[PDB]
Amino acid sequence: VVANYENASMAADYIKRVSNVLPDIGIICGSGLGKLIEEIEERKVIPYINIPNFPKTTVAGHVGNLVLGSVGGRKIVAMQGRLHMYEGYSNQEIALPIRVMKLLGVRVLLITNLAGGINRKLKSGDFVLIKGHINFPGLGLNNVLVGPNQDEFGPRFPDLSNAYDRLLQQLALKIAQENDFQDLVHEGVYAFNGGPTYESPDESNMLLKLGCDVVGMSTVPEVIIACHCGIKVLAVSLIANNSILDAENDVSINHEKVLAVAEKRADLLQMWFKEIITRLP
Amino acid sequence: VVANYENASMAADYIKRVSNVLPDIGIICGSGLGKLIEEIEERKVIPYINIPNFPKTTVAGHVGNLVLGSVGGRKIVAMQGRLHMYEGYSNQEIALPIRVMKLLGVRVLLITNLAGGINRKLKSGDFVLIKGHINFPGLGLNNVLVGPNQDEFGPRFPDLSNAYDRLLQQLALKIAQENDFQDLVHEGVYAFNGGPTYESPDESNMLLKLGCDVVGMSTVPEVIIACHCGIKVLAVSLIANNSILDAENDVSINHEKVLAVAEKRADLLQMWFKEIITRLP
Amino acid sequence: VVANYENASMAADYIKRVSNVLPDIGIICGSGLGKLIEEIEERKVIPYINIPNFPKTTVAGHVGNLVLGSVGGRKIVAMQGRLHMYEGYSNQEIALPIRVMKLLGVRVLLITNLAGGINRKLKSGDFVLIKGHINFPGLGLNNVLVGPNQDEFGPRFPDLSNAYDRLLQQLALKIAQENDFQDLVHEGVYAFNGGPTYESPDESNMLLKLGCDVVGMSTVPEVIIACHCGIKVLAVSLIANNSILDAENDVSINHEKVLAVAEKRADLLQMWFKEIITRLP
Repeated sequence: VVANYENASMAADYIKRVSNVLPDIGIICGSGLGKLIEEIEERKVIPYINIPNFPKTTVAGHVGNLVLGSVGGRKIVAMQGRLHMYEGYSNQEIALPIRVMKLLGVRVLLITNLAGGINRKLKSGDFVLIKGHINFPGLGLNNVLVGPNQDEFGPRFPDLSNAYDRLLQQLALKIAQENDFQDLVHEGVYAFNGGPTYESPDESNMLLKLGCDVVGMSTVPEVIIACHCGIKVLAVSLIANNSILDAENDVSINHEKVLAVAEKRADLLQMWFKEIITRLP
Repeated sequence: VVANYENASMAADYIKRVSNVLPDIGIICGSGLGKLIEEIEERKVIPYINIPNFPKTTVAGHVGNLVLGSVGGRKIVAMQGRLHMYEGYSNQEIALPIRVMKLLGVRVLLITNLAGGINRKLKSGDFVLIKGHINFPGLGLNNVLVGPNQDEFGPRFPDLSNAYDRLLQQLALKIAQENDFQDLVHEGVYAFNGGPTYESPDESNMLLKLGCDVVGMSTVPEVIIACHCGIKVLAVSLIANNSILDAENDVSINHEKVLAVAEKRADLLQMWFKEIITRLP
Repeated sequence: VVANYENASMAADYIKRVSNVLPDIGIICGSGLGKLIEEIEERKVIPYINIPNFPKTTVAGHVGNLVLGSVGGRKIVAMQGRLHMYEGYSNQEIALPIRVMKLLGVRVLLITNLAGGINRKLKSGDFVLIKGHINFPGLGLNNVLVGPNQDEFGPRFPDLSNAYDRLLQQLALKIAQENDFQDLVHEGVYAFNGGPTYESPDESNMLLKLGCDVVGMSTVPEVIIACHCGIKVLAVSLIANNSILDAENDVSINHEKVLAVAEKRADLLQMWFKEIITRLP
């Protein structure tokens, strides 16, 4: 199934009939960082498997719902269970839910992820406002836009220089200052490691040489599809560990340690993003 | 359809019957840089769609012809509408037209493209003689030769150290000097960005650190197929912008600005390449 | 055919019936470096084509056998004819023979390859104990683990920081010292070039900047599948040439020169690895 205008329209038609909500904000939440979705008001939960043309997700299993409703007086749509390219999903499967968001009316997309720190100023539990990226799959002929262009959504050759909206970064920081946790908030350049293996110690050292501040396995595909079709983006990484320190000390990382950092910061990130949604222009 | 000896031979048989031209020079021209093809003498235009085993190009659309005839007394074959890997074409689809050129008798392939400048000496409207490359798809398991080797055309493990013929670079420069536009002509290393998104500002900064002089989304696949089967190559980039300056000043690039630079230099590039063809040993 | 638990089990059942050998050591030998396999005692040769669910290898041709028997009193299984990803094999085809080794009882995997030198201390004929890697396909969404996770074998997100066992490196060096050829033995970081073209001169220069000591087209996929399922690894590169010196002097590399270096060191590498196998804890 191609992520074209006709197919995205069929999915949006189904959703509109079921939910009655017309959202102008979309959210995609990182693993362990999804509690805000359970607090959406007057909500409607729609399993992916019920939506025409949505990608099949049963091989990987686990949760996969679209959730619509209200947060802070604003109308939103959330992806509960996000699709990652290291699972083997195609470019078309990743893109279609974002293009459905566009047809539903979404103008702003807020994204969180879990990442490794490369910059020596970054500690476990810090947040990074993403200001730019280094897309190793894209340089290497695995960009999410490889294929025919879908002209109704955007141009053949997108410019990504303003993919991460500057005013949304400023608003996120302002709210951190109001609540006295600005000491946790940095900005930086995100390296996309296709995954699913964590960056090796020598890959971490390479990324330091190349000007990367953080590294992770998600987010850049969604950012590119959003930018292509004119949706503004705020993306925030939660730092689980510093990969450069771990390489110097011969210390391992694993998914259990990552999820424990997510639990440690989940409630603060929930409160922060509720207020960002409330305050969006 | 595999780019093997039998399939390429069937396409060459059809072409020979229709054109009567036996070329020893091939040309592939960048977007907006194709006017020379309309000036081929006593020419024959053959739509791709009519040639046995040529790749299907109707999803992307636009022009796609092989053109045979004479330029400056020399017999040539041109691709009018080139195939780019960011459109989703496979390794086999890219390779077959070049291997058909080989079977038709081509010994020299001349290529132009549009590119971004990384080296700080490069300005919009400059030309770069390509002397080597950094192939990010090739390092990342998307080399155009991934697959079975077609032994009739070349070896399993090609050496690319002399892929860009030194004497052809010298001839191109000599002609620029004769016409007093040598101040526009540089040499440099080409980085292949698979595309179709322009390099991000932070990817540009990375490419500067890594010794790249220019960046673009084409050319390296064709160069590798040509070198594999013993065809000499001259490749010239037209610089549309300097990506490093644009990153420092927060200035965007887009396809409209690129095509306007092509129009500005099209007639000079036409004259230059007509004389290169005339003067080839 | 997916490299899952059921399919690997069917292949292991066939092998056990035919060979009666229960190995705890596996070996994969580089091109020209396979003579040890012909000296396995009381051996059993099993063509891949006869084993249920083994990948089809007839397009590439050449030898492809599993060989079981005894070396130095130890029970081993060898791959005679290894699968390389530049031939077009999928992730699933590469992984299944290693997962069969696991089900047969393999706890240690010994690997050799032919490689290019990047570090200026490396000469033709030197050996490099691999201590870490830079996986360009993995960064670029062509990691051997892209796809569904096979949970019975290992975790969704592996840590590769101890993929190259430190005590096995120490044992290999100790044996070199006992036989007075330690002057040939280095340690270093391996860059995976997907291939099949040799690294270009400008790619070599880039790899020097990025902290790579050697470059080659194999090994990292097998290491990752082994680490995922808890198999310890020793990997040794034979240096055929120094790519950085060749770039400064404009000297070519080719497969004939590579195989001649293999022949020059084959008997010493055979003796070394026979003793490593004998001495494994």
